[PDB]
This record gives sequence, structure tokens and C-alpha cells, in this order.
Amino acid sequence: QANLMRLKSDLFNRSPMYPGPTKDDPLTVTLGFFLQDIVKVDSSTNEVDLVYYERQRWKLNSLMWDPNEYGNITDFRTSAADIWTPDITAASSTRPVQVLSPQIAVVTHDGSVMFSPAQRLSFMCDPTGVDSEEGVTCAVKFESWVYSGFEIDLKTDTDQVDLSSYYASSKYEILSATQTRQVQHYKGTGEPYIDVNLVVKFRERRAHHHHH
Amino acid sequence: QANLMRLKSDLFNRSPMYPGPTKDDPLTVTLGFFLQDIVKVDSSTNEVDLVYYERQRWKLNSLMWDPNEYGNITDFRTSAADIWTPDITAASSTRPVQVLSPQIAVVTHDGSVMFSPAQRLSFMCDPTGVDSEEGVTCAVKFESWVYSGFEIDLKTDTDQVDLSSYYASSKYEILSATQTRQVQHYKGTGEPYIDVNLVVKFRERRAGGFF
Amino acid sequence: QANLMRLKSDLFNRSPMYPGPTKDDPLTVTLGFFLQDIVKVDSSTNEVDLVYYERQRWKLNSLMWDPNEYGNITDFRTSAADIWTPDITAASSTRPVQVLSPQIAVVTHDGSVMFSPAQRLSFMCDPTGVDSEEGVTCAVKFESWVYSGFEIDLKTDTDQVDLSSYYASSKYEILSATQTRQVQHYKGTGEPYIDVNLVVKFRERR
Amino acid sequence: QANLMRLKSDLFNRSPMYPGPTKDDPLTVTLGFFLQDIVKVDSSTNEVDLVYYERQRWKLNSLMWDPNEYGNITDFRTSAADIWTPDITAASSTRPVQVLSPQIAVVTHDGSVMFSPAQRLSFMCDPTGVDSEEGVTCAVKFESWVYSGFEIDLKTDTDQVDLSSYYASSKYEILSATQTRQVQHYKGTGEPYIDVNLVVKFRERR
Amino acid sequence: QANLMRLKSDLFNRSPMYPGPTKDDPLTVTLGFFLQDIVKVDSSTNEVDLVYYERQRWKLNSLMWDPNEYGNITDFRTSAADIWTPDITAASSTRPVQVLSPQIAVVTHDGSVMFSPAQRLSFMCDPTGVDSEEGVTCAVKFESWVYSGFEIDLKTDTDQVDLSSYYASSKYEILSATQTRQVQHYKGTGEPYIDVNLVVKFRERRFF
Ligand SMILES: [Cl-]
Ligand SMILES: [Cl-]
Ligand SMILES: [Cl-]
Ligand SMILES: [Cl-]
Ligand SMILES: [Cl-]
Repeated sequence: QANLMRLKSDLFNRSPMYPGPTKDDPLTVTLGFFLQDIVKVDSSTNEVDLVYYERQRWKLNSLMWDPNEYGNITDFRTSAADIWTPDITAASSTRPVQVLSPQIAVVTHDGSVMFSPAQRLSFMCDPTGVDSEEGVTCAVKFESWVYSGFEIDLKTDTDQVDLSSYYASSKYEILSATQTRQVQHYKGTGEPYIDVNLVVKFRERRAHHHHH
Repeated sequence: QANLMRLKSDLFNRSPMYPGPTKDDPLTVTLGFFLQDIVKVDSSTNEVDLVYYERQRWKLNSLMWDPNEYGNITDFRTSAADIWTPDITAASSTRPVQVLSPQIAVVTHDGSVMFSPAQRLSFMCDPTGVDSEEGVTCAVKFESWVYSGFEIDLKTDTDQVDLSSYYASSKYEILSATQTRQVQHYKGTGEPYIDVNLVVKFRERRAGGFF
Repeated sequence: QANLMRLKSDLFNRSPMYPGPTKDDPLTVTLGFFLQDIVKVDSSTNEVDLVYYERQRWKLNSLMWDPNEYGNITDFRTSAADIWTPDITAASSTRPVQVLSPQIAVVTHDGSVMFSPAQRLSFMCDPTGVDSEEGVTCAVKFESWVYSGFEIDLKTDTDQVDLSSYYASSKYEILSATQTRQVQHYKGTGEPYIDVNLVVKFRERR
Repeated sequence: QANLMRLKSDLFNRSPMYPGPTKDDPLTVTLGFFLQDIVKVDSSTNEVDLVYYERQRWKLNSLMWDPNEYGNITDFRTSAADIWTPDITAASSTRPVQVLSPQIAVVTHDGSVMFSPAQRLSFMCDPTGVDSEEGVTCAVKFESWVYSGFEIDLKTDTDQVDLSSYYASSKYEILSATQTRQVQHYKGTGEPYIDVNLVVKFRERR
Repeated sequence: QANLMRLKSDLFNRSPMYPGPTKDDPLTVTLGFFLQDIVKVDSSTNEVDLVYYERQRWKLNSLMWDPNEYGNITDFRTSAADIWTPDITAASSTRPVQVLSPQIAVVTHDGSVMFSPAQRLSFMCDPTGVDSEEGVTCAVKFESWVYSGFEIDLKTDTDQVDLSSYYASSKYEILSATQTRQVQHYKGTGEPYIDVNLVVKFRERRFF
């Protein structure tokens, strides 16, 4: 308790917060998607609702410490308000993303941050053909809304979306689910930016006592 | 009033907040569920909505005091913002949990904290067969989202969900309701983590029902 | 303006906030319900929606002052964030209560606080029979979620719910509406706690 | 920029906020409604949804300044959080009011404040007869939730609701729309309070 | 990291925030709309729902710096809470606008600010005729809610709404989409104010 209090005090109260990347000090954020359910499909509005969590990893020198100086603490948990987090946005959402997990991150002695927000997302998807063998395919790009490719790079460890927590009794069966890094260019300023394109192909399933 | 003001001042304004558990100083959180209603079932989205409250208990040395030093105060109530609370999460929720009770906890002179949030939860459940005698079974795991089993352990006092506040005129009759501690392992990591599995077996209310 | 600024400064900035009742210094909260409408009835989910306001009264020595010392001010209005308020909860709600009025209370020179939140509440109610002469009865208990009867007592001034603001053209006609203090015990006779039971008997209007 | 920074610093950082009216220093608030649409009518719940904006005007000595001392600035815009605003409430709402405009007010050198919140409101209204020639009438009272008539008075500049921004292709046609000051009396208290009664007569478009 | 920390500290902690424009120091805000989808149409309430993002640009002397004094930093990203932003409002909305993007802006060494909020908007629109060839036309004015034309001017770089991110499989096909500056006058005070009128002509999606 006491060593961790010191560690957090040293990291967060002494110095200000990481202000974000720049051209001279860019940052790489690694993303992985863990799809849990296709909850809803709306053929009258062409909206589909996903529940997933999104593993995000990055690394900052400012969050390094020597474990020997803090009782051999190698990592800790702390509110996401205590740190900078990347502004990763679903570019074709139709409602604000709903947060399903606590806004808490894991910080490791080398300055690695892991943040794994669970989300419910409504996004643009025509579900016509979902009730067939071939099913339907839909896509959503995840990107930093404000940083170019000169400041932020996004990558994946694998192009396969993890389906190991996918709900076994979902209304919808997943045929294919990929997460692919792409290079893109803004309209008015033509400078590059990175996205990770989530492409999911799916179809309807077939074969002294108180407290109150 | 005056003694309590001193007590809260001494506990909360002197020291910073408990920063959470670590490998060297882990924490045990005890959970108990008090199911009040199955409000809704949606067969087109495979979502079911529960209303319950969840008794949570844990213990911290930093919240100890000697009652003799504070006018024989043995316990007090305080806003949950004044203290650390565990990040217990329904792992198969489909909407943010809605809070139905005040965010207030009870702290006791030995450093025990009791926090009993009432919640409405939407979660993943195929209700096909709910309109039969046998009914349907659904499950939801409750776990710390960010702490492994090295930092947080979860347990129960009993594996039976309390149904004593269950709505007598619910659309749904509870046939069985259990809360069972389970050991689990993360995919990429491989290190262990604990959940409490809430398993509820229910059906649409009928006169009476296997004869 | 100036005298009130002094008064609020003296009450709120000098001392900390009232920390809540204890066994040695318990508190009595008086409740009164003013039912305005039964807005919705859902027979598929057994939920009913009420709109009402709820008069709450309590009294603290820490909020007393002598009017002579503050330009004869007998009472004032202030944000509910400036003071402690009781944690009165509908025990069978199914959604978070929606707030329909400003979170502002009235404080009086004797230390009386009056807080009258307007609310929309969804709660557990089987409405089967609402479309008959006899109608249907539903109940919801209002209680402190965290305080026992040793710390908080609840009472009413009358056991009759006030229907003087009840919407004349509601879909639902009120046959009876009562608010009754009850003594209760946590689980298998644990320590006591108080609730006010709101019982409303109603039917479709003719 | 610099003069305005000084002005705001002088008004908001030196003195505390206006604490609200009292019996000895009451306040007059003028209201005007600008009805933009009847968006929805629900005959199963007797709820109707309006979109409008509400001009509110009041005056405080504490917000006066001499323009000559601040580069001839006669008025400015500032966040509503920087000032006191009246607690004007629709008394028969069924959902929390949704805010459609930025919470920003206009302050003028004589201490006049203009605040014009756009709102979407659900309120109690039986729409039976809306699909006829005569249409239907509905009413909603706007009042301070916590202040009596001894502390707050409400007035209008005209008893005619402004329909100049009313949506030309609404589902509903407005036949008449009035805003009328009324004197009222509390149940338990008996002391007076003021409301402005918004009465709208409308029907389905033909 | 260190130079940017200094820059932000110098701009935001030393001086107070820009207090907004005045008659003597007015501000020009340039708007551009990027329509992404017509999500919904409700013929029973005459409401239509758009998803778009809105590029906003303005310029303040108080946000200037010399890049040479801050490790050649030419621009940075920062929370919109750190700065003044214009109060641009859809005048015929029927629900609060829902925010779909992070509230973060880009500031450039000359004092230019770019803020590009993605929004979902419900607004007043009779969709009768949407299921025909000719389709239907709807309009929504975007304006400062509180500032007159003496304090705020709005303009566009083009009168064509950008449709390059418009969802190819939307229920609704865009026939035409324009963004036009207009001069307007308040009722009681007869002084001018500016809006940008977004006019969208569309129809339900449909050679054999
Ligand atoms: Cl950081
Ligand atoms: Cl703590
Ligand atoms: Cl208090
Ligand atoms: Cl003020
Ligand atoms: Cl600024």
C-alpha cells in the first residue's frame, strides 16, 4: 500500500501528464479486438450493434520506474484519468460509444500501458442478406480522430479478431472477423493517417445485520 | 456529529486513498447477490434484464480506528467517492449498468467496508424455451476487469442467490439461482483470475408446474 | 444580498457539511407524496411509471441562526449540493429515478430543511386487472438504502397521498392512494429499518 | 479581449455569485416563449412533446459596470455557470427537459441578463380530438420550483406566444398559443407563487 | 514531450482563456460539413437523423507562438476544454446533439484552431416523398446561438457539402447537398446574424 502510494505520487504529482505525441516524439499504439456479440441488426436504419473489448498498448519513458526502489512493484492499476490515453474513434459510429468496463489501466515498470475498454457500438451496416448462407459483411475503421500518421501509428499483433469470448448462443454466427492496418489520407490537408479496419462477416445462426 | 467529523477528517484528509491491491498486498472481496426481478427478455437480440443488489465486503488496515478515541463510534456511512471500491464487472453485459441506489458505503472500526449497489443489468442470454415447464438457463460472470487472481480474490458466503426480495408478481418465476466462485485464465497472459458466476434458471409464470 | 451572502458563508464555509446521523444522534425525516400522474403501464414487463413530487423535511442544529444577526432573514434557498440530503430510495425501482425539478432546498432559521424533488419512477407492478372496475393495486417502499432505524426514522404528516395536482385527464383514475410508515427488519430479523409504503389503487378511466 | 478579461475578472472573481432573491430583495423575471414545433403526441400515455426556446430576462445591480471604464463594452457573452439563473420549471413535465442550446447568457452594462434556453419538453396532455377541426387544447405552467411570490415574480411582455420560428411543415398546426401570468397558492404553506401558463391549441395539419 | 509541456503551460496556465469575440474584436469562423449518413427518417414526427462531422476553423493572436522557441513545434493537439470554441448550434434540432468524436482540437503556431466534431443530429424535416424519384428536400441552419453578426461571422470555403465519407450502403441516396452562408435578422433587436444553411436533397435507395 505504502510503496504504491509513493510510486503513484512520484509518477503523477511531481511531473505533469504526458501531453500527447508530436512529430519529433511520435507514439505507436497497438490494438486488438475481442468481439463478444452482435447484439442487434436494424434493417430499417442500416445500423448494427457490436459488443467487444479493445486491447490498447503503448509505452512512455515518463512512466518508467525501478522496481527495487518501490518494494519490487512491477506493475499497478490506476484510473485512466491519471494518464494520457489515445483518442481511438470508430469513424462510422451512429451513436456515442457506451462504456461497459471500468476506466482503469495497467501500468508496468518499463512504462508500458495496457487499457482494455469494453464497448457497445452502433455503426453503419446494411444487414440485407444476413438471413442467408453467405451472410453479410460490414466494416468499421478505428483511428485517432486528431493525430496524423506523423504523430500516431496504429498496429496489430495479428490480423485475426479474437472470438474466444464470442457469445456461443448469439443470434449471429461469425464467419470471418479481421483487423487490418491501413494507410489513409485526409481531404483538405493531404497528410497521412492510420486506421485499423474491423471487417466482420456474419449471418443468422443455423447448422446487527443490515443492507437494503 | 463532532466525533464523526473528526473521524472522517482523520481517515480521509490526512492520508491519500487506498491505491488498490498488489501482488505483495492482495485483497479478498466477498460478493452476494440479491435478485429482485427479471424485468425483460428480448428474443430478437438475446438480451435479458435483471434488477438486483450486490453486497460487497472487503477490509483495509488504513480504515481502522479505536472507537474509544471517537465517542464510541463503531461504524459510519460515507459517500463511495471518499474510498476505493472494487471494479466488479458483469463480463457479458450489453449496456452500461444502471445504478438504482445511492453510492454510499458503510465503514466499520476494524476497517471493514460494506457496499451494496442496486443495479439494472442487460446481459447476453438466449431466452428460447422460457415459455415452457423446463424454462431456460442463463449465466453471467462477475469479475474484476483489471486485476488478476494474484491481486484480487472473490468469494461468496453461500452459493445460493438470495430470493427473499424477488418480486412475487414478476413475469418470470425463478426455478434456481446460484452464485459460484470459479477460477479462470486469461487468453494472451495465461495468469489466473477469479469470477463469481451467477446462474439463473427461470420461466414464464404459470399456475402450477410439472404435474 | 449582502446579509444572505454572510449567512451562507457562515453556515457552509466555516464548518464542514453534516456527516449524516449516528446511533447517538439519530435523525427524523418526514415524507409526503404528491402524485401527479400514472404515465405508463407495461403488462409485458410488469413495470409502471409514476410522476410525483416528494416533500422531505428534517432539522439540524448546525443550520440554525438568529434572524436578528442577518437582517431579519428567516429562510433561504440554496443548491442541494451545499447540504446533506437523505438517501431516500424506492426499493422496487427498475430504472434510475429521473429528476424533474431543480436540486434546490429551502432552509429556515430554526434549522429546518425542506426539499421537494419531482421524480419519474419506474417500479415493479403487475397491472393485470387495470382495465376492470376493481382496478389493480401496486406498492413501492421508500427507505434509506444505507441507514437502519437506529440512525434514520421516517414518518408522514398524513397517511393520505395528496392528489390535488393529479392530472385530471390521466389515462388512469386513482381509487385510493396511501403513504404508511412501516417497521421492518433486515432479512431473518436483523436490526430494524423504517420505510414509507406508497400503495396506489387505480384503473383505466369512462 | 483584454478589456473584457478585466470586466469578467472584476464581476466574477472579486465578489461571490448572486445568492438568489429574498423577501427584502425580490427579483422580477420576464419570460417569453418561442414555440418551434409540436414534435410528438402519444395518445396511449397522454404525453406531448414541444420544442421551443424561452427568453428569460432579469436585472442585478451587482452586474452593473461603466462602459467608459472597460473600452466602451456595453454587453458580453458568458457561460451560464458564471452567474445565477432562475429555476424556471415546467410543472407538469414527464421527463427531464432536454437542452438544445448552449448554456450561455448575455449581460448588459446596466446589469440586465438575457438567457434564452432552447428546450425539448414532454408534458401531460390528453391529445384526444387532435385529428378534428376544433383540435385540442393543452396547458403547462412554468414556475420557480422553490421560490414563492414574495421572492420571485414572473412577468411577460405579451400574452401571445411567438410563432415566427414555428416549423412550417409540422404535423401539427397551431390555432392559438398564449402565455399568461397567474397567481397561485401552495398546499401546505398557503403563501402565493407565480406561474406563466402556456396554453396551446392545435390540431393535425390539413 | 518537454517542449510541448512548456508550450501548453505558457499558452494555458499563464494567461486566462479567450473570452469570446466583441464588437471591437470580432471573429470569423469557417465551417465545412462532411455528411456521412442519413440514419433515420420518422414520418410520424417529422424528424430526420444525420451523422456528419463539421470542420470549424478560426484564428486568435493569443494562441500564436514562435516554433524556434519550442523545439520547432508547428502544431499540437489538446483537449477542447483548454480553449474557447464557438457555440455553433443547429437551429431546428429536436434532441440534444450527440457527440461521436473526441473533444480535441488542433492548434497551429500562427494561432489557427481546427476543431472537427462528429455529431448525430435529429432535426425538423417532413420526409413525405422520400420514397419517390424526386425525393425530398430538408434544411437546417447552423448559427451561433448568442453572438450577432457584429461579433461572429460564419463562412464556408465551398458551397458543396463533402460526400466523400457518405455511407455507400445508406438507406438514403444523396441527390444534392449544399452549405450556404446567409444573413438573417433577430426579431426584438433587429441587428444581423449569420447562419450556414445545410440543404440536403435525398431519397430512399433503389437499371432493372
Ligand atoms: Cl501519462
Ligand atoms: Cl480507502
Ligand atoms: Cl448540512
Ligand atoms: Cl450573478
Ligand atoms: Cl482560447
